[PDB]
Amino acid sequence: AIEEGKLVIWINGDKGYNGLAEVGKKFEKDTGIKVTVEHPDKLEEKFPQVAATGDGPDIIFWAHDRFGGYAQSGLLAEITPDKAFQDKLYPFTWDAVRYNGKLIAYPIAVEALSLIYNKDLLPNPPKTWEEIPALDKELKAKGKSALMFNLQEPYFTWPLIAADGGYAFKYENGKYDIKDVGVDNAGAKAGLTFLVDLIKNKHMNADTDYSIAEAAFNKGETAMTINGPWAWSNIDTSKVNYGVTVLPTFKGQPSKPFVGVLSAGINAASPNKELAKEFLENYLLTDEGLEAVNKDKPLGAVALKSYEEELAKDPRIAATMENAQKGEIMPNIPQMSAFWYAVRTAVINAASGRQTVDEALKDAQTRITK
Ligand SMILES: OC[C@@H](O)[C@@H](O[C@H]1O[C@H](CO)[C@@H](O[C@H]2O[C@H](CO)[C@@H](O[C@H]3O[C@H](CO)[C@@H](O)[C@H](O)[C@H]3O)[C@H](O)[C@H]2O)[C@H](O)[C@H]1O)[C@H](O)[C@@H](O)CO
Repeated sequence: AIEEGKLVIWINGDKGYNGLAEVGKKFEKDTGIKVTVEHPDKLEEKFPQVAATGDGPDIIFWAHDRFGGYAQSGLLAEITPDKAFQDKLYPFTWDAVRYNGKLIAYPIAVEALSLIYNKDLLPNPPKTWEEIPALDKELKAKGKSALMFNLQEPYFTWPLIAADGGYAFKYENGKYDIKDVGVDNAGAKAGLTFLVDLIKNKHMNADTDYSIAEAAFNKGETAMTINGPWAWSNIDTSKVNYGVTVLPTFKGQPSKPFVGVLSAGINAASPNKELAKEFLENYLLTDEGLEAVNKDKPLGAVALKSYEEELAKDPRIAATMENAQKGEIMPNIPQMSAFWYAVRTAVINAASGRQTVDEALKDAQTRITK
């Protein structure tokens, strides 16, 4: 059983736990309640194990996608923020923490892919994907490529495929319809074809992956790449002068990147749910609370409007939120895994030529709706 009278918080080792402990200090200073921050190894696997026996931390931080599984097992308490607090966060972030019609966690941060570009090579990046082929021809004239990004993970290629109509699961009033999948439709077809054509026309290579693209951009060999806030620190050290902007549109429609929302759930077995709510709502989700964590390790964009408005002074973060609002929250249902694997295969096969675009998407679709 969990100890009453204090708060134990679990957050991953790559997050700003030292910064979070700073908020815990303020909480104890005001309430006299001690807050302990821990970052155990493989905590995403450990949590469901210990929470299943009625133990574990009072609060757990992790990408919202993982919370769907936890909520299915009844590991998370339904939260009770009032309307006043709900208005404080962007609407789409609340959708990311809803399972079976119930709010099961508090949104903290927001992450999505953006277009990263070299200001010296391309001071005026393209607003459309259609402009890229011509830009590549001009840049190649001087030994540089227009764009290089990870083509091995569907997470990176989907923004393009979704632009004109592709989608994983239709999200209606309440939840996701596992029977309405949009991988084998006109929009996805047009998007994947554009991607495959970039390859066949030599504007991109089917084998380009994360590390290949990262080094190419960091060495000034390619003018653009597509990546998230987590990659910025590994560019800053290269000195290259880069900018971060909205993803290019396709067929006049904005690219739609998936969105990940770092969230904080409350253990269903915690005898400290009220303390957890007080801490999360009135200490962490405030300008001062998020600043403490962010100052330690950047959160990227955040769910709290007031602080996001301040953070947006950084064009990289403003761009992150802009793309996020045009994208879609990653579905938190079990079937999303089937989606990732089926689509990963479709893109790889279509790009290598093993399958035609139509065959690739048809097979992915038929598999996902099983
Ligand atoms: O390159 C490092 C990345 O892991 C960083 O994470 C960021 O990018 C990944 C995409 O690579 C993104 O993950 C999301 O999309 C992938 C699908 O591309 C999902 O993976 C599932 O499908 C895979 C098959 O394609 C399969 O191998 C996995 O096991 C499946 O889980 C993820 O589930 C989904 O979350 C991250 O969201 C994004 O943050 C890196 O980890 C940073 O987060 C931290 O440096």
